Amino acid sequence: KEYHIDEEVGFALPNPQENLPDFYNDWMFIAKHLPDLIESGQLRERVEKLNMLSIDHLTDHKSQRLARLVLGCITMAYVWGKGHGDVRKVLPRNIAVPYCQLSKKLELPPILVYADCVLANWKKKDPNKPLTYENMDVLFSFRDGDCSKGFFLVSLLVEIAAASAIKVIPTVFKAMQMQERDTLLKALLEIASCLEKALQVFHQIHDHVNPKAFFSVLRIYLSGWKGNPQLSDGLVYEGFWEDPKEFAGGSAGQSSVFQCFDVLLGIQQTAGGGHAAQFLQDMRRYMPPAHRNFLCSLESNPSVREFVLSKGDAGLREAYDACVKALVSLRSYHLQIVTKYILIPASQGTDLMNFLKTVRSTTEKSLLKEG
Amino acid sequence: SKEYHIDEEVGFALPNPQENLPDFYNDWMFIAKHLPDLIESGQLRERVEKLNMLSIDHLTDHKSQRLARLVLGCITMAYVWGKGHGDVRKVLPRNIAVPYCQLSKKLELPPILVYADCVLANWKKKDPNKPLTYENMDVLFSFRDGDCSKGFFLVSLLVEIAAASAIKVIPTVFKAMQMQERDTLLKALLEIASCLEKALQVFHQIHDHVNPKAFFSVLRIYLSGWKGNPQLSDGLVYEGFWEDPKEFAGGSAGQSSVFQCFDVLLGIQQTAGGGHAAQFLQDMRRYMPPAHRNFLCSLESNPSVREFVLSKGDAGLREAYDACVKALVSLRSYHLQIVTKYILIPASQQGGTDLMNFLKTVRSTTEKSLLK
Ligand code: HEM
Ligand code: HEM
Ligand SMILES: Nc1ccc(Cl)cc1-c1cn[nH]n1
Ligand SMILES: Nc1ccc(Cl)cc1-c1cn[nH]n1
Ligand SMILES: Nc1ccc(Cl)cc1-c1cn[nH]n1
Ligand SMILES: Nc1ccc(Cl)cc1-c1cn[nH]n1
Repeated sequence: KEYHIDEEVGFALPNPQENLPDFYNDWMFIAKHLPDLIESGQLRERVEKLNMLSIDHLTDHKSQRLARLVLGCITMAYVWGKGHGDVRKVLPRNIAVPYCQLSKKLELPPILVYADCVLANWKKKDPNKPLTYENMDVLFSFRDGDCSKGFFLVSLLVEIAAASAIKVIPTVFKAMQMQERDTLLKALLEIASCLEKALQVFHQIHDHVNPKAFFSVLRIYLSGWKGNPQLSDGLVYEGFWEDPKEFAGGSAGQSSVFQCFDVLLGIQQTAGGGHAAQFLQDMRRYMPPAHRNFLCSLESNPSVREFVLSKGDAGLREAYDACVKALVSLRSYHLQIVTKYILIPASQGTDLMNFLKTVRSTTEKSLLKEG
Repeated sequence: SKEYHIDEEVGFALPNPQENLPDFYNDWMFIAKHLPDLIESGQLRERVEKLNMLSIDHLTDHKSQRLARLVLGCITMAYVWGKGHGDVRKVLPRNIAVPYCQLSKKLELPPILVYADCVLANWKKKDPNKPLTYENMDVLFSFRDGDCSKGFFLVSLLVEIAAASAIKVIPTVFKAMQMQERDTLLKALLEIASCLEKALQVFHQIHDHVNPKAFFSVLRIYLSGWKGNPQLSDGLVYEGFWEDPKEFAGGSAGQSSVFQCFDVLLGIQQTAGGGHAAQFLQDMRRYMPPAHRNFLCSLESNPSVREFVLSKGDAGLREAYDACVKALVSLRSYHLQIVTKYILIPASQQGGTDLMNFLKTVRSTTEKSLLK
């Protein structure tokens, strides 16, 4: 179904647009040269000299997504500046207005989001070679040596690997309805295979992302203004709203591949009123609309977990457990990554580690056997 | 409409709910059916505390699990709030806390009284051979004598039913857009506007059967929850189920999918943005039966009726669309007048000006969707 889920790249926007119309060259210059303009203290001056351009000449969807990315990166650069506390609390009206206009048109909040800086922020080097890190580049970066190419592209390659399991999801629910046991068993093993491949793709992050680079540079420009003391009241989108609005910074929780497998397998991540559930439910507000619809429509289907629990079928239970264990392997490896890239650099705060352990614990206790 | 538990006659209301539980649950039912006297005489909390822990497994069909949730939910409200004078109980006894919490998880609902409980599953006909009018209806449970719970619960129900007759027209709208049937779509939109206009007239009856001071001082107290409530800043302890207390919001008509589905269908992005109103309405979807929030999800997964109408240069289609938007504005404007009379004026005779601004942002979002 057309939930904007390509069968090759999944939730990624397939072959994103690299260039806006010439009408938007003033946007594209500031975005193309964010590291240079920030380095010379010229960025904020160039943003404030902008005319208010109409979003009307952004016709197709892909050009609209590129413009959201361009404006999202400029906004983060304008707000955070050089990244050392010199912050602006008011977004100039000539960029705040078209940004908020395009954001509402695409049902996304006016802040840089995972679907912007990952799913719409890549290109093939050679269009006839496959989707490998060596054949890929990002379209925009914040500062030189911020390892944004490593962080964005590795996340994208993990997402693409997991995406090949999504084309199998309708086979699951059809087989449950048709009571096709062998079909369902094959589908589950195939999903666990793709999730286990995504873990191997995840290993690449040590080669392309440096802990100091991420923690002190890249993490700053991805921060938001919701519960942030630096902007305690939010950001004023001058010309579009009178009062400052709070919005959360980017997070892979805004990726719908990384929530749908919990939904598919009956792992109740968003159930209840806890903080982990509320966070994962909130980050859904930051996904493209087609991605929100894919999640809640999965929750409308009969439970895969209930079906397998009722069949007395060891093969079926082992295949279901294979998928759940792959999620556990992913989130356990993820806690290793967070230790290396946030915990040990902040030693030279742990609500974070409690949240990640809560989400993993919920996944592990969904296992049918083990223990 | 799919198996989203849509009755075509009463909509999202539960068709003729069950009145009596298995005799295995007479201890629950005697308490719930006698809350007015048990509370006023001061027997209630003691009787709740001396209850035996009953099991849930003897509640088979959906209609009975729902009747039990309504039973335990009212008992919970009565125990927590007592005589409604500020004496609050912050621990729910395990013998009632854990059957409630179990049955709540089985129904994918939070363990607190909800709109689907005290409205959609809290009614009966007097004469089964007569229509669904107020005179021929009654509720199954109340809190206190003179709390006006019959008028409040039933008028809300009759409005939902009047609006729900438009739901059977929703499939016609999306098929008309897909088949490119301009005349069918225009007829369907006008029909939807008709049901919302009729629902506003049903709304008028609220003044006949609900009294301001009785609602503000009595009924509103028992419907209150424990989420951001200073009287239970940390929530309620469901003894023997969760070690820690849990916060859960009070009952609200925003917990009915009928009252949010027309914003969805028309493209009023009420849950969009980060404001208080958008966050409240999205959170209240977790307090809906799963079939109801599946239905809302299904509507959101359809092509935009608003984008379709805007792209056709058809003044007839735009005016039919605007008629549906106007009816929602009318309902919410009349609703603001109700809140003034039933909350604001009584409260000034014992701040909550954020309350009117909250409702006004929702009405304003509706007005801003008019095409011309
Ligand atoms: C330098 C590397 C990374 C760091 C420092 C990091 C940091 C974090 C943190 C702190 C959280 C907790 C929620 C929050 O506060 O935002 C989180 C959650 C999450 N992260 Fe990352 N992350 C990294 C890499 C990745 C990658 C590459 C992916 C996927 C390709 C990923 C997937 C997720 C997901 C899905 C969540 C939501 C929790 C869950 O579903 O388990 N992380 N991450
Ligand atoms: C004495 C009568 C009433 C009072 C005092 C009242 C009060 C309120 C209040 C205070 C809110 C704000 C949300 C909250 O704080 O919970 C609200 C919202 C709402 N009310 Fe009621 N209400 C009354 C009757 C009704 C009835 C009969 C309906 C039947 C449909 C209704 C439908 C709604 C809806 C749908 C909302 C959500 C906001 C929106 O969608 O615009 N109200 N009401
Ligand atoms: N991989 C990511 C890519 C982009 C953005 Cl904005 C966030 C993340 C992320 C991963 N884990 N937490 N956030
Ligand atoms: N929750 C996830 C679901 C799917 C995939 Cl492929 C990865 C993750 C993940 C990665 N890091 N933390 N969680
Ligand atoms: N009509 C209602 C019926 C029942 C309950 Cl629990 C709440 C409401 C309501 C009205 N306005 N906001 N909520
Ligand atoms: N949002 C609504 C949607 C449908 C109907 Cl029938 C009524 C309302 C309503 C009533 N009062 N406030 N909102």
